[PDB]
Amino acid sequence: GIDPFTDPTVIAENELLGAAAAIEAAAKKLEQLKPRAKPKEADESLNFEEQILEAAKSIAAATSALVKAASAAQRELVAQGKVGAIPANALDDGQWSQGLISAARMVAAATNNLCEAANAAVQGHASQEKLISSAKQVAASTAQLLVACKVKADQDSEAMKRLQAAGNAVKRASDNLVKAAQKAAAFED
Repeated sequence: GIDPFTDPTVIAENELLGAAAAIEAAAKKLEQLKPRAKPKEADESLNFEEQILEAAKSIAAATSALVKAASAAQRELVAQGKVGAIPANALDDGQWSQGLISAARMVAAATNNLCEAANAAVQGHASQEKLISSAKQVAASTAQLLVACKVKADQDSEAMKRLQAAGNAVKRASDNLVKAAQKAAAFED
């Protein structure tokens, strides 16, 4: 945090928190989404908006937990001094830091775009193509953020334990979101 050398790895932590805040804000907007649910004569199998609402939050919660876990795993390496958390060796860590940082903005954008895709779905503009495509991008981008943490960090670390599970949840939730999107689409095969 407040280190006397502004180590590049710590610089990344700040960026990860910034990304987290951005994701959690989208997650917040996700909770502000009112589904097409009214006490009227609408007995259909179309609770799509709700099935998306839950899963959007499942991603939102998992994604935010993931980026915070990345920061955690990274920070563990910083505290121990096993990553390159020294400006004099920043040539090595800086490329890991920027790699993690860029990947985080990748997951941030992907997960944010999914928020926009879900935003349409909940409100009535059901776009299975947009939703599924973005979900696969979310899962791929976000789960790859774990791959970046697999670099430098050890997998059996508890910070990584939480990290791995959170990233897995993104893929799992995105799958479910895809599955649910398929329900609101007519693909007779």
